[PDB]
Amino acid sequence: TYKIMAINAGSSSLKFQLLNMPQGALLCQGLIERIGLPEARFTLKTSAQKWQETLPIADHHEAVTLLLEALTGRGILSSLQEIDGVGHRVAHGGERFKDAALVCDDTLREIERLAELAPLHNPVNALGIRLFRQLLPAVPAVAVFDTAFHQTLAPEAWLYPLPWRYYAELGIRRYGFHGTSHHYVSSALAEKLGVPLSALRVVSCHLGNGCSVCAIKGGQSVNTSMGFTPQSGVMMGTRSGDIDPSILPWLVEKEGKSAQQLSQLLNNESGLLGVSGVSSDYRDVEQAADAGNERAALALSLFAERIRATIGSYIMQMGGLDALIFTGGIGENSARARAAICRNLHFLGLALDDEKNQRSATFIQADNALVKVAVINTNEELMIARDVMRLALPQ
Amino acid sequence: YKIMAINASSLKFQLLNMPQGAEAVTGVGHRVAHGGERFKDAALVCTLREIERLAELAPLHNPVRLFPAVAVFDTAFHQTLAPEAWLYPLPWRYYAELGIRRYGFHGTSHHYVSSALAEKLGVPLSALRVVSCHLGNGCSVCAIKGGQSVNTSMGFTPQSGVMMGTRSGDIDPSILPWLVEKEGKSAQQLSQLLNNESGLLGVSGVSSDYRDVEQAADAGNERAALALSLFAERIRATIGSYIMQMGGLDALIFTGGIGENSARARAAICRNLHFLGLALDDEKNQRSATFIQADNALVKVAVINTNEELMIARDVMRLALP
Ligand SMILES: Nc1ncnc2c1ncn2[C@@H]1O[C@H](COP(=O)(O)OP(=O)(O)NP(=O)(O)O)[C@@H](O)[C@H]1O
Ligand SMILES: Nc1ncnc2c1ncn2[C@@H]1O[C@H](COP(=O)(O)OP(=O)(O)NP(=O)(O)O)[C@@H](O)[C@H]1O
Repeated sequence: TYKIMAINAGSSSLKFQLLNMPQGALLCQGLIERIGLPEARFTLKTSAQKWQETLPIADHHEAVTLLLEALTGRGILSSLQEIDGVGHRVAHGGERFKDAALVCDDTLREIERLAELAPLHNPVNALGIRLFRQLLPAVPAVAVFDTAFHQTLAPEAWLYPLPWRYYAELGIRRYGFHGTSHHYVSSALAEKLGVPLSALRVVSCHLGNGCSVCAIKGGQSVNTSMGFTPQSGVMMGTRSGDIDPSILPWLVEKEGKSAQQLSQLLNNESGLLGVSGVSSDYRDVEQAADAGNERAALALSLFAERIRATIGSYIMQMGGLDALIFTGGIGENSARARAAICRNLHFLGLALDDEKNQRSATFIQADNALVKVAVINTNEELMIARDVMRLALPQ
Repeated sequence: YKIMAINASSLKFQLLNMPQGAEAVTGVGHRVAHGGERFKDAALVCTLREIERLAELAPLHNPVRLFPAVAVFDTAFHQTLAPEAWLYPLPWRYYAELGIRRYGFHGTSHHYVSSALAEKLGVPLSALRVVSCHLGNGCSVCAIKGGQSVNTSMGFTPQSGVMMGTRSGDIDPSILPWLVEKEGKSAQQLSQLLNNESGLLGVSGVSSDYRDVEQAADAGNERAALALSLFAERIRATIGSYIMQMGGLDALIFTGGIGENSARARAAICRNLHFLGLALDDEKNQRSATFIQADNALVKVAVINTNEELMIARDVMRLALP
């Protein structure tokens, strides 16, 4: 048994999980938020207890110190030397990183190098790596990149139809994200079916606050809906996904919107929130819709249609479909969303069993369906801990 | 019996005897680029100053009286789209206050070729689930179910959807703010990027013309080869969306300068579609026969020459000489 810590550092936050491996049992989890701001709060939960404290937390350096002190001060660990490894979520690995990587000092520089491509995320992700190496010098660390799973896309899937130099010189191409999630659920599906992933054509829908769809054929990602950044693809909580690109120059001429305002339009005011006028939260929009808000109902319907259109593209590209996976906050819990997405797919041999779908059973396809339809809880931290075991503790 | 079809730094004309269909101009039917939301069909002209009110949305084409007449709108066929197909997931007010939504174009072409397909098969068009591919310098796909357009790939303007001669089609919208921030692009520079510099031209760096790109790829140019693959993938991804939406497919139509003539393009688009019952017959595809599916195929695949002028004439004949 090994004790592996999975870390996810944000602009103002620090999420962590401590796992018992290789079984994957959750020892503790928690969140430090509002770092460097007032209302800074530290929440820490075990299997059995919860602790919560509002207190000043200056920077991420102070956030990490409080985490480590609490692990022993709450009796979770007898000592910090019991930690066998740390995995860190990194937003963007560009083309450099095709897999999770052992953290030496010029994987950190490489991650810093890519900062240009994930400005709000990669710098702080690297800061986390730095702090833990400083405060946990003897513990090996692994970086797990949200883009790495998608590096098997072929050129005709990642090249945008712009002038060649926009890729050759500026790096503009599809990257895709949620890589760690799509990887985790597709491998989990294969173990539940008792067949290897290489035998199945799989479409994976990660539907949360951010949403993306991924086509997995022969064990490899061959397409995915997010692109150059996590804004694009299907409709999301506050992100519009794909729209007519010519709308943007129109809006600049018309409303004088800056680049920062265009990006805020696309990332923070669109999606469920922008269409419903109600909320970014699926449950809130659905509640409003059943009370007769027609914009809210339209929002939910458009949400399902955008996902259907993307699934349809990927089934075409693979030449058929053997399994469809739902995951994320919406995909795991909304029988209604899943039903709307899966309706009228007899041309694929795909239909749902209503009773199974209503209780979110693992498999929800109908008795005579040719396509397996799975509801799988995603567990990205578990997937990170397994990357730590694989690359830092190879025995 | 004597119908003229007008399309106006140009002025193209055509006069046909119906119904067999056999200043600068020193019944008639007039091509109009954008009909917005108020024209669901061709319209006897009288309409003219609401046409010009729509110049806001088609400034380069609509404004361009000199000449019974009927206006035919390239957007009109697509006004049967439901809101899930035309509403972008932007803040509501961008549709409700500024009219931003999908309109779609090539409506006359898609309408003409889909009706021609049904006539050749001897069934009502509403009996079929059809995907229509207008592939020329401009490119677009249209899904016709129950005899009505239910989706189409061009959006707010003819710039978007699939990859074309010089137009990019759809791309990650986040690229644009990034290009402004990192290269200071102006709103008009963005437009000519998306409209004039991309597509087959931009990727290949050889030509906007499919044939030119084709020749350069067979001589070993690798950007050219990649441009032709991407071109095909964009169309396939869109066809796949519309098959999903319609719940299946009865027929696939190819038209326009590329679709009517390029066996290569059609073969690459139809590759590995046995899960649909769609496969091509090499011999028929090679000579662009009217039907090119294999004889075991369940999906019909047709090559139909689009005839927008003759479709326009049938519209004035219907609404001006009933
Ligand atoms: N029982 C439920 N029924 C419907 N929607 C739910 C339910 N539980 C949660 N959600 C929605 O799921 C979404 C939350 O997704 P979640 O996967 O938890 O996002 P996240 O953890 O912030 N990161 P990400 O998944 O990448 O967006 C929100 O829209 C919630 O309203
Ligand atoms: N025999 C051919 N083989 C392949 N491509 C062809 C052939 N003949 C014409 N083309 C293509 O036809 C394209 C333009 O087709 P065409 O339908 O005439 O466009 P258009 O007349 O300008 N109007 P539009 O339909 O909007 O594109 C050119 O880019 C050529 O690549």
